[PDB]
Amino acid sequence: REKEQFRKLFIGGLSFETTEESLRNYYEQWGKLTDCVVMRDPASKRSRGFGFVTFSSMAEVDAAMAARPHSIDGRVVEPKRAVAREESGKPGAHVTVKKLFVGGIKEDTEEHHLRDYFEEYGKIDTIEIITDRQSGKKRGFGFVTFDDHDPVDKIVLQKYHTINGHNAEVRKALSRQEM
Amino acid sequence: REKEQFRKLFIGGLSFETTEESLRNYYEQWGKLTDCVVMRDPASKRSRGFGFVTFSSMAEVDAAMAARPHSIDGRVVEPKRAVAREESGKPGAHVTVKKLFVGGIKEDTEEHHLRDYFEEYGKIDTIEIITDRQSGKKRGFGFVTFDDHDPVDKIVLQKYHTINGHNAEVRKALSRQEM
DNA sequence: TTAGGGTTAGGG
DNA sequence: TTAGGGTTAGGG
Repeated sequence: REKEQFRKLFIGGLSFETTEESLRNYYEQWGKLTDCVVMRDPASKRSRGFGFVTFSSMAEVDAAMAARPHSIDGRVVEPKRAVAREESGKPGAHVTVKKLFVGGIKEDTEEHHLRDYFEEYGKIDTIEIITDRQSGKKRGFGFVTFDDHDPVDKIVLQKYHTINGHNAEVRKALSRQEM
Repeated sequence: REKEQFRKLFIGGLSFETTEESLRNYYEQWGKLTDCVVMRDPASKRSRGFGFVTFSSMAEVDAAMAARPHSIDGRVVEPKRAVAREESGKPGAHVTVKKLFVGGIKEDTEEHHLRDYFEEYGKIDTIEIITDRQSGKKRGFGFVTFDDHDPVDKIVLQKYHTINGHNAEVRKALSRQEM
């Protein structure tokens, strides 16, 4: 079994009335939780408006995310795969995006190669293989845009992927302003 | 005089036809350049669509920025105070925003203290001193929003500022998702 | 060398 | 202790 970090969801935008009890009761519909916490101001004990749930298996996490949208105590919340504390301070660590950078694919990787690899993770809206506008050559990287952020979030938990005969690398796609 | 880094403008969105010669001819309207470069791909020599100019003094940089918008070889460009290479990899290093975070101002700093200190850098739109919503207590930081990004860019070239008798710290303002 | 995009972070 | 905002990044 994977360690808890890979079975854990960040639950954003909680109603300030939601409690560990009501958060647990909601996410238990997809399986047993090994942890559940609503984060609170230590001084006032007021809710900070988010928390975490940790399922007993990866399959349970996926089932919960497959059943979005989630409404708890009368507010629609935003569950996300938990980004590890060690990523704090990295550009884009907590940005939610639908686009993935793929590097290391050299000059023989075409759009369909990326599609064949990534389509099992989720619905793909577009793929871009970057080329040099003057030489025409492939530049050895591309982007995959999904219809939802969750495939990106899951994919980037594994940095290195074997694609089209290459040791490729994935990164969450960041705009110029974010990089 | 100041080091070149503080006399330097990043010029974003260049026409791909702009050359060092045409970039220089444009910016020399405001003073003599000690440096001018159009950045290119090392393999193909295609323009990357940006460059730098460095003026002989800080006053000349200010004069150029006071004369925006700038159009060069038929394209409107975006000049920006240059962000040092050493900032690469920090969240928000290259963000362009009108809003400034001000920390370290404790519980006795009011809007007018920030207005009095910052108004010399440019036109101020709004000032917010942040308080705890329930208690009303000042939380020791605030935000200054200007009508343009350039005052922010200039201000954050100096991290530490004395404000209302405090050692304060300034940061470009980021959304929570970017931190 | 593996950060685009007509979206804009560094050569010498 | 110095990251807001009904704006959502961690305590045990």
